[PDB]
Amino acid sequence: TVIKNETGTISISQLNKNVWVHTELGSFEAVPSNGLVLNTSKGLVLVDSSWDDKLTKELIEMVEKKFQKRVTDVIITHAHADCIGGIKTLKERGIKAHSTALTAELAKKNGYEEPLGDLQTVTNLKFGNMKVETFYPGKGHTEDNIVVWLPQYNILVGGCLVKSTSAKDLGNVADAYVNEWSTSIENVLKRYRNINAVVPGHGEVGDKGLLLHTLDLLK
Ligand SMILES: [Zn+2]
Repeated sequence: TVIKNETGTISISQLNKNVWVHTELGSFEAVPSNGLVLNTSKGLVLVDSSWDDKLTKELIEMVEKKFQKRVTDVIITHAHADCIGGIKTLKERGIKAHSTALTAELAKKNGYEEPLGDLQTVTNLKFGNMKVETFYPGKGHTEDNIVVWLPQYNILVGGCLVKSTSAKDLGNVADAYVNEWSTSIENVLKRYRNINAVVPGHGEVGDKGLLLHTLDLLK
């Protein structure tokens, strides 16, 4: 079950009952970016926003209209435009933008409005009956990158720390820590022993093979 806007730049496909993956395309050459949309008994929760405030505002309206609920919280995985691009849209709509303190300060060094900076290395959030765990595995794609784990589904949102199956390029490594990236993916693997689905920053949902694939690219 996939829902798109009239343009094709935004789509939301269901992963399962209350877990959907939202994907937006940003021009530059159109690049897709993934994130999660969690349907809970107490509102919609998202993992990452979109490239900018226009797309982010449109993504929000799309999901709010569909589920007839308001987006209450959003988890920013790192301080790049594809995740925190619509930070200005979240704050004026009373949406809580959760992030580690580091992501918060890097958001300001990069010119984005500041997120909450509330997430610790390990933080467990529960929205209604939806359990979420955010984890900072260390430096990799960026200095502040975190992953999100849904224990009830064993679904991992590796985000930009994980590359999709056909990606042969690590992407932007100007702000990355290539050498540590590998140790950080290892911490994710050591922490979650029974991974089912793995959602990469860009690309189709895969499994733990995507983390092994990314470690291969890092070699
Ligand atoms: Zn990035």
